[PDB]
Amino acid sequence: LDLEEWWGPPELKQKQDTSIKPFEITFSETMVKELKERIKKRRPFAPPLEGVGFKYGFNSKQLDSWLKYWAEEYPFAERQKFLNQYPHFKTNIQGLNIHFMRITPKVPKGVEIVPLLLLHGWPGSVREFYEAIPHLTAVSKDRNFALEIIAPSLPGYGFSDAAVRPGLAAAEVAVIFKNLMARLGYKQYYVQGGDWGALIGSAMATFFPKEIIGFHSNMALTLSPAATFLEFVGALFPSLIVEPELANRLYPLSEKYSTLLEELGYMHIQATKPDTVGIGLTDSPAGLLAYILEKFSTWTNPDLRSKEDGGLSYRWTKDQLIDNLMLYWSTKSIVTSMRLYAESFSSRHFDLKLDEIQVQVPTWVLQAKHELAYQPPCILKMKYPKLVNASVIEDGGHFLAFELPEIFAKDVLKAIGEFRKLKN
Amino acid sequence: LDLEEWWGPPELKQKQDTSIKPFEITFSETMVKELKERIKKRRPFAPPLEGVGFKYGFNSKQLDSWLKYWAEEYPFAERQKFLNQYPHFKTNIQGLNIHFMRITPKVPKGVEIVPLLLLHGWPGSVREFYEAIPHLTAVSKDRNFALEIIAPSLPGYGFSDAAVRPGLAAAEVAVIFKNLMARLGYKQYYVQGGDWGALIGSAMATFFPKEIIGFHSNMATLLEELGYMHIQATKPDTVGIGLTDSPAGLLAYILEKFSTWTNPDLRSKEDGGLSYRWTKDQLIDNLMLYWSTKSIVTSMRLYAESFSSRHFIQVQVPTWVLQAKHELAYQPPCILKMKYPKLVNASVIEDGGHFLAFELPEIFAKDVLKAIGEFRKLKN
Repeated sequence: LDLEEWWGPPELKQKQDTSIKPFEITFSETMVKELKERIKKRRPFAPPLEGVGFKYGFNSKQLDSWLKYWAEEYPFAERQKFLNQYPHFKTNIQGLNIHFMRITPKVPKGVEIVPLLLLHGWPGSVREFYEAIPHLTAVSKDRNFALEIIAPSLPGYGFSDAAVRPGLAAAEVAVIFKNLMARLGYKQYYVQGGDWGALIGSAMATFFPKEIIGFHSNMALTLSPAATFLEFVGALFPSLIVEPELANRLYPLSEKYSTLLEELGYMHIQATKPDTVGIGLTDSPAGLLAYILEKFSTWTNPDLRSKEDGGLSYRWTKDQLIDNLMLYWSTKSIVTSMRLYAESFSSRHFDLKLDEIQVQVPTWVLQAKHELAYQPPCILKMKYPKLVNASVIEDGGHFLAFELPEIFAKDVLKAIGEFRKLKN
Repeated sequence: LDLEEWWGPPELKQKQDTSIKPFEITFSETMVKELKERIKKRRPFAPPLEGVGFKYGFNSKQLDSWLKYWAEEYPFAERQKFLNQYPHFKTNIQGLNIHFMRITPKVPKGVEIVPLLLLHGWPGSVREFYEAIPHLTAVSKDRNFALEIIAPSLPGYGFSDAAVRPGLAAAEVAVIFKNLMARLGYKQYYVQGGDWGALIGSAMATFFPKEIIGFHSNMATLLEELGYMHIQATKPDTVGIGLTDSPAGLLAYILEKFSTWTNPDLRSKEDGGLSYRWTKDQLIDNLMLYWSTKSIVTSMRLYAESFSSRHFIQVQVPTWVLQAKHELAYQPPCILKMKYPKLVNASVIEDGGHFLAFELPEIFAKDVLKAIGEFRKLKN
């Protein structure tokens, strides 16, 4: 466990600027101009197969309306203002300039301010959290406390620097973020994560139980031999590990793995050849858009694969979705963002056996209807012996905070309430 | 086993044109100019990780030189002429205008002209075969036969039309090429293929044993090399869009394969090493039959169709197998007799990788001629 490992250019080790610098997101006019003309001068795309929807991936017929909107209608100036409504900063951790949002509520006497580290995954970003933030940071009067939020871009994502050498997997990111909270002055704090953030947050709780006082997860999953074996034992007689009302989230197993085979293509290629697949996505707005938006389709509700349009209007406006795309396009981070897959699937990282070391920190789990996978509390208790509760929603998918901001924030606050309650 | 199954736009079924028309490959000046501008207006790509070579996929330091060569040094008009040095044709088979090359030797009396169907895979094309052709079609005083070659573009590849509806997997392409050979007037022929060519030929010999009189196949760290297959088999339309729009993307995606499948150890090299076997012109030629035809998506769809529930037996035809040492799935000679009961020989070349005919044209042609020679001696 190396806490001082250097990920930036090696010559800057003795020239580390350790200050917390204020930062403005900007959509520069040359960038915007170049983007517009790259969309305008696009190529004709192979027509899709008729009546297939999204079952072969992004429907090319839908590209005209999205690209036209992006070039002509998307309000670049207004959106820059939208993104800057919160405070941004940068500070160098281990050679990397890490970006984070920080939202601090104003509080009446008798209300405690409590730090929460909020972690995004792929292909999301800090944009994911904007609509959830007013709820997360609100003062209530049913509550003793209010949340101060720190929300960093993962290294190689959004506005954070990427590693210059191999080795930066999820476990190493756990370290960078622990160092970040130390930089900012925090000794104890809560962590919330989904997708990668669930993985990285889980590792932080594993490594630093003294610092993490509670972990909330909306992507709770164990892929260990013991977990999978227990998964198969429950196929024999289900009422042993899972409730029948929840049984259809897991069973039959043949459904789970068939849909998993169909959907893990991106993950397979990103874990092996991220620099290859990422090159076209770096250069083409149409490519980036198709690749990322397909996820916002399927991972929200699998049944949307049937529809001709996505349906990418099911939950979000065009602007909300292009906001997130803009954090990939304007920073050129698609390749660096994909490398986390390659690093995390390493032999080295898997030999760390994260799925077999228990988290001894109080834990809360949120389980939306249409998450890509599900595990009952019985198997979860193996990785999280101090599991306080598993909150089950009958709605929502993978991008929970982005999709159901109110429901998300309500549940996170409820968790922290219960965490503070038990500490007594 | 539907022999009439229609794959193109159904309105053509009644008005079906069955003629064989000469076809010329062209790089239109507007396509060339758009490609040049698209290359010159280039985005700065994320730098590669320190000292890793091609281990994370295509190394982005190499992008400048490739793309600059393509834009400034690759002689488009001259390469178009090279590509038209052999006769090309188009004919409608089952609703699809299928492209093929046809090379006929000039033969004296006493020499039989024997037809060979030569099938390329992905991400190759009929370009793979070009320098093997002079040796394959050579008229020998020592031989009682000379080969005539038919080399088609797989449907949705190169200059052959894509299917307009789900279902066109390899087995269906076996049907189309059976009908192609009949349209050309051949009642019996030999088949050669690697990659998709091997699976299609295999299927051909399995379904129509009476017309395939000989089958030469050249496709008889692993998990690290399967990501392309997984995504193309499931979401070909997603991954394909970037590649249709971006010359850098297409070049990166295709050339990575010419690197690894030629020799897996070249993944360590900073450059590929994409200089190991071919000139830049040779590889860009193959790229052009993807770029200029906008066929990357349609070519990937073949994967999605073959890995379906509906798609997923022995060859009773004389069989020959040629094995490269640098191929991905090396398999012992004993398990080959399981798949091919009528296996005549299995040649093993210590040198060479996946793209055999393209990598080693002479050694390729020689092995094919020998196989066909032995085939003709069995019957008696």
